[PDB]
Amino acid sequence: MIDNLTPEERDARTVFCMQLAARIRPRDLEEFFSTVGKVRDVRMISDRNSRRSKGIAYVEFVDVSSVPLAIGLTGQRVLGVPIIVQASQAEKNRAAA
RNA sequence: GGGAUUUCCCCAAAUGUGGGAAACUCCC
Repeated sequence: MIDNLTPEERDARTVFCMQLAARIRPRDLEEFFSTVGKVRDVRMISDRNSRRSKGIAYVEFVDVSSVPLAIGLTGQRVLGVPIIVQASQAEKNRAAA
């Protein structure tokens, strides 16, 4: 657990993930992120606005110490499809990868 | 004949939920 969080890193506890399947469970990302720490919850979505077509979700970790590892393994596969991880806010700074 | 898994397309074209369509494997 972080000893000195701020309302700026508080939002980083939530990462945005994309290229997810159209029906993958929120549960299937938690057992996957179990390799980068421990996760609090997941939020699947069905809005497209892009070629991923309902293929996105959000993931919230119980601690920030899981955040930098969750973004580092990015590009792994789950339930038959590749998945990406970006912090919701640093999504644009992480797009340089 | 029924049930389970993923995929693709349109408005805009990568975010907290529009709609439609396609394929494989598995179970009864």
